[PDB]
Amino acid sequence: LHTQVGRGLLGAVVNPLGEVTDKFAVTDNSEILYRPVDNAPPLYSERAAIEKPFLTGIKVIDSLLTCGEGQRMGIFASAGCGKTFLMNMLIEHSGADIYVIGLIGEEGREVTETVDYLKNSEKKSRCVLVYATSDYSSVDRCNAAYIATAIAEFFRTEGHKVALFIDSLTRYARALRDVALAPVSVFDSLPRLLERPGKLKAGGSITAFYTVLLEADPLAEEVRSILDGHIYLSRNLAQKGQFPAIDSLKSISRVFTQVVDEKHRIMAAAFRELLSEIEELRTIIDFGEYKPGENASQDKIYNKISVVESFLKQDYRLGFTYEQTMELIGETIR
Repeated sequence: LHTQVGRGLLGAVVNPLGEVTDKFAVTDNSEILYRPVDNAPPLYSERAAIEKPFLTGIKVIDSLLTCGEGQRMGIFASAGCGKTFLMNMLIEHSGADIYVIGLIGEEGREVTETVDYLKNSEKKSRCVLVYATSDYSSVDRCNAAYIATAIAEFFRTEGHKVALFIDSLTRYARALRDVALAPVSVFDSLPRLLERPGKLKAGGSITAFYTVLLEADPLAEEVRSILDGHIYLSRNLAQKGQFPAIDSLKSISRVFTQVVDEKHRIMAAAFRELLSEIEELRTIIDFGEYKPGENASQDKIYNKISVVESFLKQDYRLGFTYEQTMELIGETIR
């Protein structure tokens, strides 16, 4: 009900009891304070309107699904669509002040995969990991989300630009449903948990990414109406070699037009229509109706398939600045 916070947790691996059990980085600071894991969300008068972009360094996101500082973004995918690998990119290529990762419960060794990555990450001294594994009880798996959120909330109060990762909301809901078997329902602690991120007028911001495991869950329909948008990673795009396997046409950022300017909006609108006509031509090709020289309009969209796919794909080890992204999407568009 109370947990450790502070800069002394940077580089530490904390378990569902709030105790540091491992370290992926050692830092000068030893600041350790104590705050409750349950605290009230900011009143509407304390939240600032989302108006500044949270750049991720990922071309498809920053151009067509631009995030904002304080936004809550869902990541919907069926295992395995590289949802952990996209989060690694989001940590590695963004420019947040502090990253807080909460792994809700797994078998066990996947947690070590993340601590092994963090041990070799360039963001090691700006990261805190909270975990809960399948051995831990359903109450402990729930507390992992609140500890990760409370740790992120302290850094926001200090004025930091914080990025929070909860993986996953799916398995949090599993444990949360298990707790319900044991005015207030257990079930409705889910929306209160996701209401805490945001940019505060008197402090920093918490940009939160929640993962949802798919195989069209009822929970997916519940959470997608709560968040400020969602990123959909298509099974099919993954098997055809497109990484990140993000389907831009079924993903949205509801703060998109508040966080990008007008020439960006125009280029994104022109690119979305190009993508839609590309997908519409694919089905014509599979139907065996496409013949070169038949339709000059179809021929032009066909000759842009390669330039569009090259813009969409991205090496997981490479990040792009916003200027580079808008420069590349313009060459794809004209």
